[PDB]
Amino acid sequence: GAHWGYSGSIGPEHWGDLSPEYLMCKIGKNQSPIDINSADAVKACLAPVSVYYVSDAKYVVNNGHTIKVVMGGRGYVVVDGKRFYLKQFHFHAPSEHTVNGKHYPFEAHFVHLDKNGNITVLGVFFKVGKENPELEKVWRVMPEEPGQKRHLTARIDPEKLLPENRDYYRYSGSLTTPPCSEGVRWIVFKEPVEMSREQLEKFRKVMGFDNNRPVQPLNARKVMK
Amino acid sequence: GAHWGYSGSIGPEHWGDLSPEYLMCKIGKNQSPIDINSADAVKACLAPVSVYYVSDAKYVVNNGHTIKVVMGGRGYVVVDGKRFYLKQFHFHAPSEHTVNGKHYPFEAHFVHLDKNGNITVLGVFFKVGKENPELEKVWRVMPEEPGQKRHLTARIDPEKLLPENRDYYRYSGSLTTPPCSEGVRWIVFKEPVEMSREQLEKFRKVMGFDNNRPVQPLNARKVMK
Amino acid sequence: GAHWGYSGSIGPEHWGDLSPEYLMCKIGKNQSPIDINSADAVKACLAPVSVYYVSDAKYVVNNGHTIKVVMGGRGYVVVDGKRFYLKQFHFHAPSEHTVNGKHYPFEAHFVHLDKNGNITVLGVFFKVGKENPELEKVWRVMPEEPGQKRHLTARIDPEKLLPENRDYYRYSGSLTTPPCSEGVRWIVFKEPVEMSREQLEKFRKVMGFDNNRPVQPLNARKVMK
Amino acid sequence: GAHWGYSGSIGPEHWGDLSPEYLMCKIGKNQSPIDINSADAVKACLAPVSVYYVSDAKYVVNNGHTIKVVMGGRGYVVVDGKRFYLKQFHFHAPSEHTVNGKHYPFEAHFVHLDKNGNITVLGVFFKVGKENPELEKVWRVMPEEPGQKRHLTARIDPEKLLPENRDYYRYSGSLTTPPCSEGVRWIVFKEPVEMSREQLEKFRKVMGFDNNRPVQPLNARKVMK
Ligand SMILES: [Cl-]
Ligand SMILES: [Cl-]
Ligand SMILES: [Cl-]
Ligand SMILES: [Cl-]
Ligand SMILES: [Zn+2]
Ligand SMILES: [Zn+2]
Ligand SMILES: [Zn+2]
Ligand SMILES: [Zn+2]
Repeated sequence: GAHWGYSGSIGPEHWGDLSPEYLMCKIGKNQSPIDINSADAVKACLAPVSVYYVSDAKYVVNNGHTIKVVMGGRGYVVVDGKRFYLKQFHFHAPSEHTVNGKHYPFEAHFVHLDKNGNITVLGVFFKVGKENPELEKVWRVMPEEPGQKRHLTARIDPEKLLPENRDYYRYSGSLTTPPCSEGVRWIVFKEPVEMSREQLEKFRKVMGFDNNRPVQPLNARKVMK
Repeated sequence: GAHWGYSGSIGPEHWGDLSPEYLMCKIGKNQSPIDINSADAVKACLAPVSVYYVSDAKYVVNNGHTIKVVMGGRGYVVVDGKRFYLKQFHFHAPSEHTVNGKHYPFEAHFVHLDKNGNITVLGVFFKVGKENPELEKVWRVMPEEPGQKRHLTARIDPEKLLPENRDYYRYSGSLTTPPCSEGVRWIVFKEPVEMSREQLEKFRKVMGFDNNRPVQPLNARKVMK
Repeated sequence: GAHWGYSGSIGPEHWGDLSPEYLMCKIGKNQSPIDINSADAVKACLAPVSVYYVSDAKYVVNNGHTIKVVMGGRGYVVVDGKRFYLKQFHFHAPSEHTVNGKHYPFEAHFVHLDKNGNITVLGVFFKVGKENPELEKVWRVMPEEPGQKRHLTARIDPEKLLPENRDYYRYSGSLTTPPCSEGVRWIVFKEPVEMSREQLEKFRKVMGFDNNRPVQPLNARKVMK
Repeated sequence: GAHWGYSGSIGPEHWGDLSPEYLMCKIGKNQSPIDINSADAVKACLAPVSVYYVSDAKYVVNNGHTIKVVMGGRGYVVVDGKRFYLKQFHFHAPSEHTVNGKHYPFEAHFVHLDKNGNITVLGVFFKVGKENPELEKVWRVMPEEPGQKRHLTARIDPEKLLPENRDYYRYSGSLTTPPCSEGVRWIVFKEPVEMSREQLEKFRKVMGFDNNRPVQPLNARKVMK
């Protein structure tokens, strides 16, 4: 595609103009992320989302837009009675989703594809508190420059990054980075996980800028809770 | 825009190719109508949709695609705490939405726009049974040829066309005719209304072809029930 | 206990004074049956009630109060993660429970006890329609005298008496006959099943009288739907 | 009635035998308080409980069992479309209700009666934190002897003791003190409010003992959340 970023002429408000592939960024009515609030959410009988992850990390990469751990694709979650395989997880500071108009300092996205290429993203909010042992396995080898990949020595257990309480918000949205494709199932856990001040600072300094897309209009959607 | 229809080179499967304005018909992942079934629906605490219609019909038109009653825009429903004003209502045979993979013989759409142009459509299924007195007010002056408009003499009470039980399915979808714009709130009443064999036959003969868009993939969406 | 019936000083309105063990039947605040209506019901995320019945019927008995099929106690239903074993099932005409104040012609009750003696009743409504083959297995050998037991010449499959759709109403209730004991789990299925008019007529004649207790005050309860 | 307390032959475990009017306190199947946990709670479309209190406090009383503020009965809450009038409110340390088996340091009860004598209690949990100004209005004039009543020198606004978020748990329950009467509507608010450690300490010292009844068997009930 074409070069995109978070500020200036290539920032989020301009993404739809940068490449024909990115049209959804501007024409889409079901875009992500969103604000999750009292007026837009509705109590619903949402199925438990069961997690069956494995330790098949390949590497960690700094791609200039995030820090991402690329997985082998063997582990999966179950959504809508189907297996969605974990391909990668990556991070944003501050959070992309907001709750009652407020950001969390950090948000992790676990990106899954089913047999037919349909996408489900699990979102986990982080608050500052105790050091996160699982996050540290990745952080201790975080690539400091864009384009760098590092082989991970410790075994990665992505399940340990999820909250203990697995209650979630669900809505139909989009990828939050170009091409901002729609038909994406979002599963955003209600309970935040903790990370240390130091862990958050390390990520923010390595990135050097906020890498969150602004929240998008809910339009016709309800968020299920 | 450009000429579209329900068969041949201008049929629904081709709409997205007929005009630049119609791109959503083919790129959209949140399209209407849909099948409403057990696997795609979820029990939700949906707000009552209150109806405050008035008798401000202007005329009935056969536009070659449907029979439509154009309203003045004074009456409204309340959805998401906002007034959506009734602009027009019109009809499809067989139904556009299906339930458990099955059509109803007929479906009415009541099209509403809020202050900012956002669209809400209320859908009402009809089954064959007793003659519908309210429908007859329109049917007795139904324009038989495309492009014809008739002034309505009887006072139209669109509320009398809704089911007595106002429980509904809700989802985020699209217009079912070009340009198939998304961000449309759908409110599809669960209980069907009755019309006579004769009323259904009259509509179908005047139209001369089935004017339903095929059901579209649910993709990331849940239907709320 | 004591003695009881459906008319006069032994009818439902009097049961409560006929014994100190027939107490709850006046001091009780959680009695059955009830009217199930819009005002008293709340949409709730009710777990599916799974049914695992076996053909262990022992005998069919006319005990003067109903026509009853006594089971071996091996089949069971799962409610609140616990197994409740089918001890017996029996019949009422007209229905004991009402929906929106209206009776069904006929109601079947399936009575279950867990390991610790706790009771669950499943209720099934019947409407007049096509002859019920499973019911006919019992009808063709229906006993006619208070105290008379008869042997079943056919294999009884009680699950075949249940509706195909297993959605249900639930509340904390009572036995509908003295000692009108409380703490009964009630699972009343929404979809009625069909029996012949001839089938209904036979039960009503053999019974000779209406064997349904009038509906009881809901009090502090909600019905879950 | 009779006589009761929180230790020995007058403690909660014995109340049930101390009078024939203290009966339900052993034969009852619907008692309070209860543990509110994942297994016993079901997501449900609960109506908002609207609160319309007025400042009609008459006196604060130490009746040996609690510290109680008696109200004129003019303020009310709306439950099931009916008005339930605030007669009195009072306090427990530690909390009577538990959430997932864990006590809060403190619980407030607000006791309401409708026109026909039916009871609703609203429950509010307190955690240790910043000093509670509304609570302090009552504390600064707290009476210290069983039977002692004192006059309030400040205007009492009981609604200021409620959490800002009014989401709640609901069940069909009992009084938590003899005659432990059933058919009580329980509305227990989810969000706790803050009091000072000094505030908690005073109540605990003035009381001298734990005045919370142990949690009771859920039986056939579900808690709605
Ligand atoms: Cl779901
Ligand atoms: Cl809603
Ligand atoms: Cl349940
Ligand atoms: Cl409610
Ligand atoms: Zn992301
Ligand atoms: Zn239409
Ligand atoms: Zn029965
Ligand atoms: Zn209390």
